[PDB]
Amino acid sequence: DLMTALQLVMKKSSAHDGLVKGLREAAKAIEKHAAQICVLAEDCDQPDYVKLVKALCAEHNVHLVTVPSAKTLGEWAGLCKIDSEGKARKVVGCSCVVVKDYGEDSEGLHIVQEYVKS
RNA sequence: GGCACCACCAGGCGUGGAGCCUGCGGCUUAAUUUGACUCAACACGGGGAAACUUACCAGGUCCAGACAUAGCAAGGAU
Ligand SMILES: [K+]
Ligand SMILES: [K+]
Ligand SMILES: [Mg+2]
Ligand SMILES: [Mg+2]
Ligand SMILES: [Mg+2]
Ligand SMILES: [Mg+2]
Repeated sequence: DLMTALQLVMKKSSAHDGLVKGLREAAKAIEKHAAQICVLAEDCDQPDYVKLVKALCAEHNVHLVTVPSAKTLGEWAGLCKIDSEGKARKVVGCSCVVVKDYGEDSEGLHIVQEYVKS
C-alpha cells in the first residue's frame, strides 16, 4: 500500500509524461527547479554516482526514495517494451527517475507523498 | 476503269545557289543525355536548356530505407 506499491503513481506519471530518467538528465531536472521525487537504485557500483546525486538533491529540496534492483527501476520507468502479458521485457537498467511535473492522477501519490513527508 | 494541286496540266509563289537562325547526321568531347529516320524523323517530343529543367559529365551532401525481427542502450541508442 506504500513504497513498492507506489510504482503505480509513476506509471501514471510516465503515461502523462514527466519521468526525466538518467543522471545526465536527472541533474538538469533538478537545477531546473522542476524535480519532485528522485527514486534511486543502490545496485549502482560507482560510489561517486550516489554521492553526487545525493549532493544535488541536498542542494535543492525535493525528495529521495531508495529502491533496490535497478532492473526493476528500469521496469517501472518504462525502460522496456511491454511485450506480452508475461512481459518478457529486455529491460534497461535505470538509476535515477526524476518525476519532474509528476503524474497528476494523484491517488497513491498522496500516500507516497506522506512517505515523502517522512 | 476511276479519283486526287499532299498528282499532273495552265500558271503564281517558292525551295534547292548566298549570309544567318534553327533541327538532324557526322566529327570532337569529361559529357557534348536522349527518343524519332520515305510519305508517316529532321523550328518534332509543344524540346526558344545561363541556374532549375537535365535524363549527360566532375565532384560534394542527404535519407525522404515504412514496417517486422534480433541486438546496442537513461552508467545513454542516438
Ligand atoms: K532559292
Ligand atoms: K517538324
Ligand atoms: Mg506545274
Ligand atoms: Mg540556301
Ligand atoms: Mg543544366
Ligand atoms: Mg545541376
